[PDB]
Parts: sequence; structure tokens; C-alpha cells
Amino acid sequence: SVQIVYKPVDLSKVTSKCGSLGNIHHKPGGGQVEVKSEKLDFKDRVQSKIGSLDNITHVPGGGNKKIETHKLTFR
Amino acid sequence: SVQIVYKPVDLSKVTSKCGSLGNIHHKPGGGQVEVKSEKLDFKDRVQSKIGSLDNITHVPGGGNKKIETHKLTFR
Amino acid sequence: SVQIVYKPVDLSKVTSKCGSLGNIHHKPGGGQVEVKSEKLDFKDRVQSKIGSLDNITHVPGGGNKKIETHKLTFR
Amino acid sequence: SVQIVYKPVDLSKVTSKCGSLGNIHHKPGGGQVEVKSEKLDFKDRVQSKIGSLDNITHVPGGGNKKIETHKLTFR
Amino acid sequence: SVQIVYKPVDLSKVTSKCGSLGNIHHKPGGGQVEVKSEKLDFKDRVQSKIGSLDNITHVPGGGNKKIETHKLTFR
Repeated sequence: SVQIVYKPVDLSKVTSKCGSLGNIHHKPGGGQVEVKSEKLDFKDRVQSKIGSLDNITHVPGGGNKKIETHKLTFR
Repeated sequence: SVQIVYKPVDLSKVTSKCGSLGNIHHKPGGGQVEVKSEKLDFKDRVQSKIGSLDNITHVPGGGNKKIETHKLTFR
Repeated sequence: SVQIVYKPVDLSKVTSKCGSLGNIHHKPGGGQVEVKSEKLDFKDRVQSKIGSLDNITHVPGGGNKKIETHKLTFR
Repeated sequence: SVQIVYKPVDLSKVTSKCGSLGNIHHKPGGGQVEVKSEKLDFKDRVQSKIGSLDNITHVPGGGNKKIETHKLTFR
Repeated sequence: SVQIVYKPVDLSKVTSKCGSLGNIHHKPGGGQVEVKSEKLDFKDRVQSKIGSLDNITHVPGGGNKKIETHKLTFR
């Protein structure tokens, strides 16, 4: 009596073409950093970062993404 | 009596063509940073970032995205 | 009575073509960092980072991603 | 009696600065070449070139030129 | 009586700076070449070139030139 036929068909394409990719320059924190501290009181947790941190250069030739989710729930 | 026929057909395409990609310059925090502190009281948690942080250069040749979601719920 | 036929068909493609990929320059923390501290009191945990930390250059020729999830739940 | 004092002083400079140089594409003779010849008479020297010849891509980072000529003639 | 003092002084400079140089593509003679010949008479010297010949890609990092000529003639 209860017939379920789940037939998803996918013939798709995610495509990229690039003749040339390059000459990328990333220069963070060229300038001068000066931190002068006198008579500081801390009564709890301290987190400090000084300088050039967590800087990213990401250059994928493709960088193509496909996300697909299939869910069948029967109750 | 209860017949369900789930037939999604997909023949689609997400496409990019680029003849050339380049000569990208990213220069964050060229200037001078000076932090002078005198007589500071902190009675709770402190988080400090000084300089050039979390700067991103992202250059994908494609960068093409396809998101697809299929959900069948029977109750 | 309860017949479930789960037939997902996938003939898809995630593709990239790059003629050339290169000449990438990443120079974080070129500048001068000076940290001068006098008479500091800390009554709890301290975390300190000074200089050039956690800097990333990521250059994949492809960098193509496919995520697929299939879930069948019967109850 | 005849005194000649030839003192040319040169402190000059020819200078170039280029942040990035690239992504140059040179595609000569992409099309189709068809040469059909019937019943030709030549009674003297023949020179023939067919296709893609003498094509130049010249990409100097500098390409700076200085020409200097000094001539002293006494008679 | 006849005194000649030839003192050329040269402190000059020809200089180039290039941050990056690249991603150069040279594709001559991609197309199709077809040469069909029937009943040709040649009564003198023949020179023939067919296809992709004498194609140049020249990419110097510097490519800086200085030409200097000094001539003293006495008669």
C-alpha cells in the first residue's frame, strides 16, 4: 500500500576555466607597531596579540564547491 | 493506495571563463600604530589585538558554488 | 506493504582548468614591533603573542570540493 | 698655446619600479590558412612564407636604455 | 704647445626593480594550414617556409642596456 520511489537524477556540472592566474601581492603589517605600558592592573584573564597574525593568502586554481543533501524520513 | 514517485532531474551547469586573472595588491596596515597606556585598572577579562590581523586575499580562478537540498518527509 | 526504493543517481562533475598559476608574494610583519612594559600586575591567566604568527599562504592547483550527504530514517 | 680640457661629468640615473608585471597573452594566427594554387609560372626567384612567422613577445622587467657618445676631433 | 686633456667622468646608473614578472603565454600558429599546389613551373631559385617559424618569447628580469662610445682623433 505504502510505496515510496526516491529517484533523484543529477547530470550537472560546476566548471571553471582560467587562462592565467597570478601576480598576487599580500603585504600586511608593513608599518611600525609600538606598545608602551606603565602601571596596569589586571584581576582576571588576559589575552594579547601584537604584530601580524592570522593573515591569509588563498589562491585556488579552481575553488569550485558543490554541496548536496538528500534526506528521506518515514514515520 | 499511497504511491509517491520522487524524480527530480537536473542537467544544469554553473560555468565561468576568465582569459586572465591577476595583478592583485593587498596592503593592510601600512601606517604607524602607537599605543601608550598609563594607570589602567581591569577587574574582568581583557582581550586585545594590536597591528595587522585576520587580513585575507582570496583569489579563486573559479569560485563557483552549487548548493542543492532534497527532503522527503512522510508521516 | 511498506516498500522503500532509494535510488539516487549522480553523474555530475566539478572541474577546473588553469593555464598558469603563480607569482604569489605574501609578506606579513615587515615592520618593527616594540613592546615596553613597566610595573604590570596580573592576578589571573595570561596569554601573549608578539610578532608574526599563524600566517598562511594556501595555493592549490585545484581546490575543488564536493560534499554529499545521504540519510534514510525509518521508524 | 692650444690647450683643450674635455671634462664631461655625468651623475645621472635612468630608473624604473614596477610592483607587478604579468598576465600577458599573445595568440597570433589562430585562424585557418588555405592556399590553393593551379597553373602558376615563375621565371625568376620566389620567396614564400605561409602560417605564423616572426611573432615576438618581449617582456623586460626593466627595458631601460642609455646611449652616450663622446667625440673630440682636432685637426 | 698642443695639450689635450680628455677626462670624461661617469657615475651614472641604469636600474630596474620588478616585484613579480610572469604568467606570459605565447601561442603562435594555433590554426590549420593547408597548402595545395598543382602544375607549378619554377625556372629560378625557390625559398619556402610553411607552419610556425622564428617565433620568439623573450622575458628578461632586467633587460637594461648601456651603450657608451669615446673617440679622440688627432691629425
